[PDB]
Amino acid sequence: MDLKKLLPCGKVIVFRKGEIVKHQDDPIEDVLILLEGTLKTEHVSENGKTLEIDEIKPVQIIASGFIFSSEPRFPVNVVAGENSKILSIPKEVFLDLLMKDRELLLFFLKDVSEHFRVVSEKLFFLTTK
Amino acid sequence: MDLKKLLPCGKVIVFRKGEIVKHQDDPIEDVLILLEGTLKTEHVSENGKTLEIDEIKPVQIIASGFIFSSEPRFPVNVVAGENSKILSIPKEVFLDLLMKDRELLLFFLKDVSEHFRVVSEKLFFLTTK
Repeated sequence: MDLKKLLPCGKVIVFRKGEIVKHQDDPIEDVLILLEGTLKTEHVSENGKTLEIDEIKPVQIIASGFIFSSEPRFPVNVVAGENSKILSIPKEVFLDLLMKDRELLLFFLKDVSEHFRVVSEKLFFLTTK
Repeated sequence: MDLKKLLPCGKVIVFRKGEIVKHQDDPIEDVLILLEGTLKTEHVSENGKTLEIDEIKPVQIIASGFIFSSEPRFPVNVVAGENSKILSIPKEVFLDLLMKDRELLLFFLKDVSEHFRVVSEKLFFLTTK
């Protein structure tokens, strides 16, 4: 699956190094795909204290497992680690694309399931001594 | 969404109280939906020692977030808590249904995302002191 084929479906947004793409708790309205550059994900704690969680390299959907929840929200700050560009597709349009392209649907469901499996296994290892 | 509308799409399988529906590590081949009864999910530890995790009441997809991973596998034993009946739909057919019915697609993506959000938030609370 080459996600750059979806370029016609959305707008392009660019960020300078150190700019915030989304804040923790911001609503997820569009599906965001990192086209080029590097992002950092960082969790904000009760005291303002930030902890970096991961990096995102291209080409990937951001916070894929959170897009379609009830009251969908970014769980972390998303910050540009370097000059970056993102594709932003409206949720309703992204659904239409899923319905028309099996390879995309499969890719997306695979992305969400792999992220789920990873968090689930980690959670079991930390709670079953 | 009324999942019983998918009855024509699959076979029905019944289990007596105490029977095992799937073992931990069994491949996920069909999408399983609990129609009636009650299931128990139990994690099996290195020593044979079992711990119950949850109950499943009807009508729900079983292990929804695991269906579409690479090398998909049931993460827990699934056991009948009482006489139960399940609908079993072939994965390829379930994909076809998703592509043709928006309300189903949305329901499914919502189910997987809500389960993800819950495990993610639990994992953060246990690792960010």
